[PDB]
Amino acid sequence: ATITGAQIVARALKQQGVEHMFGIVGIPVIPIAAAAQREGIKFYGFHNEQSASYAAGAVGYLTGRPGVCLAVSGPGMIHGIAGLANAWSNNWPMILIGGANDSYQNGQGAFQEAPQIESARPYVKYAARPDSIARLPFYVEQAVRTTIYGRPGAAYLDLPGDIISGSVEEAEVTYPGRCPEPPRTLAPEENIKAALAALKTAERPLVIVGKGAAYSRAEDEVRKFVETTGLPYLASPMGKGVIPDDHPQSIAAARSFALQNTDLVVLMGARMNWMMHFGQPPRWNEKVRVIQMDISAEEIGTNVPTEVALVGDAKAITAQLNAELEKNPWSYPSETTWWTGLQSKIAANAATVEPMFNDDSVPMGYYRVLRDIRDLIPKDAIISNEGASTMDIGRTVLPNFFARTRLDAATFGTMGVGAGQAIAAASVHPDRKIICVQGDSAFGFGGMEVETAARYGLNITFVIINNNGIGGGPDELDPAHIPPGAYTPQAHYEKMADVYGGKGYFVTTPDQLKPVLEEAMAQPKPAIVNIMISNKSGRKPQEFGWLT
Amino acid sequence: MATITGAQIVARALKQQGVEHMFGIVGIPVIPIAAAAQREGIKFYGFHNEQSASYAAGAVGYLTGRPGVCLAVSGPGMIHGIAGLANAWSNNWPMILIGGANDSYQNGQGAFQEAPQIESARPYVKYAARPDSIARLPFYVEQAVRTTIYGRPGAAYLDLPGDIISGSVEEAEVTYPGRCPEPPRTLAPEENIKAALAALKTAERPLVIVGKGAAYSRAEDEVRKFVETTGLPYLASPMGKGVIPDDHPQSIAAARSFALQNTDLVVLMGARMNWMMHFGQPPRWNEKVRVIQMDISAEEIGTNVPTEVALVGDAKAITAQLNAELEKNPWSYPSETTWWTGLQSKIAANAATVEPMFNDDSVPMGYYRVLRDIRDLIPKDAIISNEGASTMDIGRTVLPNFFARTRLDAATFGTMGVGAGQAIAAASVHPDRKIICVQGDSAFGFGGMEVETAARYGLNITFVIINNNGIGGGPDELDPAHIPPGAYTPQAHYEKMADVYGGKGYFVTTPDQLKPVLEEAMAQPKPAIVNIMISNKSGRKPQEFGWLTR
Amino acid sequence: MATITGAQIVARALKQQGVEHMFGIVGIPVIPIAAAAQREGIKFYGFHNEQSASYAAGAVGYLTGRPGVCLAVSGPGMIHGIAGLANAWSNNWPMILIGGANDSYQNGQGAFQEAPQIESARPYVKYAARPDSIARLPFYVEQAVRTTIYGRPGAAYLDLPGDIISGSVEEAEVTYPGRCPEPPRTLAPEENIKAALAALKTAERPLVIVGKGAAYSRAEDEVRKFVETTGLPYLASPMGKGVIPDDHPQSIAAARSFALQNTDLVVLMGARMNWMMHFGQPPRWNEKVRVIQMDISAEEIGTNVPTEVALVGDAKAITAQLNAELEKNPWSYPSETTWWTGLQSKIAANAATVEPMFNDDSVPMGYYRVLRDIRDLIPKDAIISNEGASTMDIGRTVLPNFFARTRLDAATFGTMGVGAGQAIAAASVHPDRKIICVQGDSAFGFGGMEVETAARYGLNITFVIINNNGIGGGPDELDPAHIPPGAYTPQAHYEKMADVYGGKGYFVTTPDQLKPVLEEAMAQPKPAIVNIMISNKSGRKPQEFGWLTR
Ligand SMILES: Nc1ncnc2c1ncn2[C@@H]1O[C@H](COP(=O)(O)OP(=O)(O)O)[C@@H](O)[C@H]1O
Ligand SMILES: Nc1ncnc2c1ncn2[C@@H]1O[C@H](COP(=O)(O)OP(=O)(O)O)[C@@H](O)[C@H]1O
Ligand SMILES: Nc1ncnc2c1ncn2[C@@H]1O[C@H](COP(=O)(O)OP(=O)(O)O)[C@@H](O)[C@H]1O
Ligand SMILES: Cc1ncc(C[n+]2csc(CCOP(=O)(O)OP(=O)(O)O)c2C)c(N)n1
Ligand SMILES: Cc1ncc(C[n+]2csc(CCOP(=O)(O)OP(=O)(O)O)c2C)c(N)n1
Ligand SMILES: Cc1ncc(C[n+]2csc(CCOP(=O)(O)OP(=O)(O)O)c2C)c(N)n1
Ligand SMILES: [Ca+2]
Ligand SMILES: [Ca+2]
Ligand SMILES: [Ca+2]
Repeated sequence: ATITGAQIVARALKQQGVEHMFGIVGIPVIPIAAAAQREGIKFYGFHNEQSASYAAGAVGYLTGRPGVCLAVSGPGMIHGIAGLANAWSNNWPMILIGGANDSYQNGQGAFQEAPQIESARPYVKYAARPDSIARLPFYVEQAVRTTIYGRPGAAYLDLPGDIISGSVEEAEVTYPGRCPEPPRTLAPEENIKAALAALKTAERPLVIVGKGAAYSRAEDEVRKFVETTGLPYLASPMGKGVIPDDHPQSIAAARSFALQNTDLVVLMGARMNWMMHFGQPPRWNEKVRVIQMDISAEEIGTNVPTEVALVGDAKAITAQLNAELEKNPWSYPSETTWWTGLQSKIAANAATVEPMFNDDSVPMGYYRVLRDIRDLIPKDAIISNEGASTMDIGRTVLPNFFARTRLDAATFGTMGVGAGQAIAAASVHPDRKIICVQGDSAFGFGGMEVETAARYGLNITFVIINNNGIGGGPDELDPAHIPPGAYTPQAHYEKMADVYGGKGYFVTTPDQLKPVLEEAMAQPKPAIVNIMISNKSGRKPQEFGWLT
Repeated sequence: MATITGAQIVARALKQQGVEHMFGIVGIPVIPIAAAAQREGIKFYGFHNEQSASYAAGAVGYLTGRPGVCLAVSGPGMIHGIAGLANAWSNNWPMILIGGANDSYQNGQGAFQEAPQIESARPYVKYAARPDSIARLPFYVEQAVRTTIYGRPGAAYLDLPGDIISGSVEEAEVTYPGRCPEPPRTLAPEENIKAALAALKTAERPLVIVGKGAAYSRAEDEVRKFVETTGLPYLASPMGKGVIPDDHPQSIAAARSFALQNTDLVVLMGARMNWMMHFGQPPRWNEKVRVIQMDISAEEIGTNVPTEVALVGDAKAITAQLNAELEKNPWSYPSETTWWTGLQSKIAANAATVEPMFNDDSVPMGYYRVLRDIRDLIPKDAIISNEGASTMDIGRTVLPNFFARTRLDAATFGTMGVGAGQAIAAASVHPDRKIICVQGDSAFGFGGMEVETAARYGLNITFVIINNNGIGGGPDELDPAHIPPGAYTPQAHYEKMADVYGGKGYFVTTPDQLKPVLEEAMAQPKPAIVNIMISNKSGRKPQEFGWLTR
Repeated sequence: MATITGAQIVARALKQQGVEHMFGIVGIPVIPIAAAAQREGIKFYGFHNEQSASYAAGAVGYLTGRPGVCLAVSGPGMIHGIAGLANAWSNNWPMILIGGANDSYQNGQGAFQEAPQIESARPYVKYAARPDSIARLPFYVEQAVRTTIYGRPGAAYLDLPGDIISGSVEEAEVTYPGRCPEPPRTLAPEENIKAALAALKTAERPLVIVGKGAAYSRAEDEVRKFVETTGLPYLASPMGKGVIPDDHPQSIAAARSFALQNTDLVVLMGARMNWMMHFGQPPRWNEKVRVIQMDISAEEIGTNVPTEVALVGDAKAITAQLNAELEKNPWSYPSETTWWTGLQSKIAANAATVEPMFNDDSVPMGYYRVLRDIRDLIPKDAIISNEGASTMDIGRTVLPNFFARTRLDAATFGTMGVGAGQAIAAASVHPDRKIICVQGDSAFGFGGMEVETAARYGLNITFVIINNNGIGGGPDELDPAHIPPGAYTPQAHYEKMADVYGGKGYFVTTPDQLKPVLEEAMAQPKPAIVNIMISNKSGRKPQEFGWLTR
């Protein structure tokens, strides 16, 4: 009895916990997608490997197991490099399976012959071309384990066409057991005590909850830590939901004031990178003290020195903090000038955005549109929010009540992930509603994938906030001097719903928002809501821009 | 106010980060770097080839837990140093290669020694960076140092253009980070600690393997207490020798092939299941062997063979967890089992086989007769640089180590060319110790010129060459039309190289010369070279399996 | 029928492709490759370090127009050989590095010397490939050879796993390509030939520069006929020396800085406007200089300075076009111009400055006094391996070359470590010639062990060391607490290294020793080593500009 290399890899992937595969078929990976379906792996055929590679990385973040992207040789694999880099930037587990020309045709100028290993090298923790068919399960298990052990990351498997279509005896093939979950590593006890001792000396302490705690499934231990200590906390863009965004101790409406004045910050799975302004002045105080919790030891002390390094798993380390807090109880006083200054800043920004929510001007503004979107999103729904102002204002206006329920451009600030991450969320959570909120430019990067979501019957609603271009476009286009960031004025993107027989809606006035969004979200097929806004609407004014 | 050059900034930053030694060769454009380093108190060693200097930097990283620094000129100087980057990459040792580069405003012009040096170092480094400006040089130095010692230790590369080295900025606009502290010693979950000890109590033929990862973690005291308390048989890796003294009664080194082939549960303390351990696979292991793996690299867990209990973290801290759990729940392996009896029987058989080889006075001499006098005259706390094939492999079993991190060999990469460089690195780290360099005649040739480097800097090194006329032996006379590829000049008098620097060189052929020559040579104020001729038929003890599993 | 191993296939394919020499060091897994190569008639040279062996392979490529082959073991052996790949990359010389690799079925296991060797060689090679199967080995060998010599010549790398080397296939399923013929000598458009000659007739101060690209193209006869017919002044690049005999009356080598600074039109015959020619930019050139560029690489045209007439193609064929067009439309530069007068005046001034330096009998001696006796005793057709800084730069101007491709120096990459390797390469290519190796004391240390390699293979090489106690000089006594970074042991007796292989070593300090020592040394049946001490204050002739433009 024989078995093909495609049937070996599909059986090895399924045994290693792979349940979702995204990509596009063709020479030579056609039998791999067929064998994947026979093993129970759900395969999603995309319209471009770029979006499919982004969807695989989102699965790794949502599940702790690598999403798999399948691509053909040459240009197909290169399109999927975008997913490798995005998973590399966010430390997400992901595997790109790229076909390759037959091994005995190397050097001949074979069909789509390309240096695919060296192309994937800068963004992968692991890259391998399996030497033989019988050893395929070795490479599948080693790639899966490398993506999820240590600091999570991406891997690339280079499959020549003759390894895929060739056959061996089943008795030759050894299959490793399913890769167990890695051990949740602890921090030394003297560091746990030093972290709590430093918190007792702080006058203006602050907790920052990043998506590292979300990936670590640490939402329970993190909330118990914040509530026991009574510390004010700031959630990162994709860290919101780990603690419900309606929590009384959130200081999200005073973000700039909190970062600028805190004297001790606890980074719970969050990097002091561009998203946190490198922890440097003027966005921070020059003498801010840092307690850093991260599984990557190399990340400790980046840009600003770390006083207490907590290297290890976020859930296990936070469990250490809560256990020591039970032995020596401590909590931050609820009546301090730090709290008074924080709440005073929260009330000032609350009154600033209050009239924006109730502004019925036409063309509409961001806050008026997102208010009706916010009030219709189910509490357990997954939010795919992409764009510039559409994503930034949606970050503050759209709350998350559970961890790992927001997917945005993330660390790499990538446009082109919206529809793919929405499809990834739908595959992981088939019992939930997926709300995709994109800017008009962000929608164009992968707009064809709305047919992909409809083809597989995914419960996704596509909302487009349109201001006629990248950060806005004019109402009329001078055909001689077209602004480089502008698109066709009032482009009817909702008409793309007619491609697959869905319902598209065009919205310009505030009275349409609530009935259109409610009706579109109840459609059996994915609906597209195209909402026009003024090219002059913007976020709440700030002392500092987000790009330091 | 006052200004400062990039070279002086780099030297000051390196000194703040704990760098005391710098090995390399000067030239355009890194001359002021070595000058400023000596001005700061950093001892610079001028080698004869950057290849040997880069190997020395990686050995300093293993011996100290702090990155050894190699300084190389642009182009071919940095490329010569990639060998050391790759060797530190293979052994997970901390080191920094500081390579000069052509002036940035001359890129694309065909500048002097213009080369893609970042991309050349990329496959073997955890961190490669060209500092963008002179003022941010301390940022890159601290980031490189921290990346080499945090997490799984490894190599890094700093690409310094000439204008960044020779240019100047005001001192007021330069910020120096604090000295990078040692990384936290990571613990394993207490459930895994109990699971590892509970698995040991189910094993009928358990085995402990002590690797050089436990040596790098400075975990010798915890590793010894663990093996003594449990009473378990233990095997030392080639550079794991010394963590527990090699004369320990629980060592089964003389029954290595038997222990690996019959153990049912092995505890890997800082050692990989790579080519050295035959991938943990049959026929060298049992196909159902259970593994307790202790490693700082989570990605290493489960390689080749599955791991039953994973102990991810620092060896010293995790071994302290095992010892603490043993004091709470005592247990020890019995001293009277059939496992001990089979191990002791195999030890006595291999001891009887090699016993007459130690006393064979035949000329040309054999490995065991020569290594016997080296073993018995070496200071008990000396540091051994052992390199070659049979010279290193037989020297591994014959020459014992009683302290951790006192043996330096070809290591995981099996590299020829590290012998003299690692001996120089050991001397620079331990100036109060005697360094013994035991190389085969071929391995000595890879970096033989560096004997003058050791003499120039007054290092307490004694060079011993075990010469069989080539790579694994060569004939006594050479056919000019049929010279074997691995042969050298018969009776090559390498000891005459001691006359280059005014040292003494010895030529040994008969056993009556061994003891008086080695005694006088080791007492010389200059590095002596003892060229000992051996038979080209001499080889190691016969084994059922070769060391290279394939 | 009969079977054949991959090693025997590689050796047979290399022999068919014209490979006669193979330099390197054997070991796992490339032992049968060197054995099969010797079985085929390929002469194998066992070096002491692959670094020097890889430099030797590139020198063979320059001397023959056919790729020199370097054989290296897996891991660190191949990484040592990257230095030669980079040197061939910098000089556009054909060479192949054949590096072994671990067994393919052991990838990912931590196999012996497992390393990303393709990616390590990538930045410096035109072609890197791991043969997919044993039967297709001749395909990869011919493709590698052809890629090294077709187009702009360069380096290539072949990654051979151990199982591909030791495995066997039937001979019937192996196809061997024909011997790769020499590439066609490409012509320039006849409109560009006329445009180049018409531009020459408008120049008031024209200059011809002969580079080693014209030497590689075997274009010496056409280049000499071109310069003689036109009567133009010509300057020879460092390794362009010998294309036209250096005693030619039209050479303006003694007025180099004046010629470059005042020429209004230059003809580049196989020479780049890189760091050697100071990028063709002021202050070393006039900002309005016109350029006629002759190069096989179209991408090189117009680098740094614009090219008025582009002559893309083979130097020999294009120079033959210029000579053919000159016979059809005769022209020559007049022998009586102010340009000639200024050049001749500058030559006589520099000759008068260095004339007493040649005759200075002061002790410690100077460069010019020592190089005078080397120049006057060298055989007129000898091949010179000159390496170092001042030793190489002054030796470039003092030691003349009368035949093309008879000087081998640090070349474009300015590499230290090529001296002995290139001397061995020259001897292997020209066994009927005397090879003279003139190195500084520092450059000798980079590959000093290879003197035994030259002696073991009976090569007619004489090693001369110009010793000033370090890199650019060192003190007479060393302060143990303040050793300069570029200093070595004072009065280091490197000549004692000749006693390693039974040769004769000489120590020279006074001028009365120069002539009798050099005469006796060059007549020795074994490679002699002449260690000549010079003053640490001796330097080259004073110049207005330094050689390093920055
Ligand atoms: N299981 C885990 N436990 C702890 N930290 C983790 C874990 N997984 C990833 N991390 C770390 O969390 C950090 C996330 O940083 P970042 O993505 O910048 O957060 P955010 O963007 O939400 O601020 C990464 O540095 C990563 O090393
Ligand atoms: N501080 C540390 N604590 C625990 N393990 C470590 C530490 N530093 C390195 N290691 C691990 O030790 C292992 C050493 O394995 P190896 O070099 O194969 O040892 P040997 O060659 O002696 O068998 C590496 O895999 C490395 O991840
Ligand atoms: N057969 C050939 N015909 C013409 N030009 C060639 C040939 N082979 C190589 N070249 C060119 O000659 C040039 C040599 O330049 P370079 O090495 O800088 O010479 P030098 O160092 O002597 O100035 C290279 O740019 C190369 O492209
Ligand atoms: C791959 C990629 N290409 C380009 C960009 C730059 N970029 C950031 S936001 C954006 C589009 C902004 O327009 P839109 O999404 O419609 O948002 P809004 O106008 O509401 O801000 C672009 C092109 C990017 N981040 N990623
Ligand atoms: C950089 C490098 N080049 C080549 C080799 C191959 N190699 C392994 S051992 C050895 C030399 C063996 O001879 P010697 O050191 O004299 O020891 P002996 O076995 O003869 O005692 C060589 C060249 C290597 N391991 N590393
Ligand atoms: C591979 C490499 N390492 C280092 C250098 C830097 N370098 C240039 S010349 C030189 C040695 C100069 O001394 P020596 O050869 O003795 O000549 P001298 O100038 O003293 O006559 C060195 C180390 C280099 N060019 N290449
Ligand atoms: Ca927009
Ligand atoms: Ca030997
Ligand atoms: Ca010198």
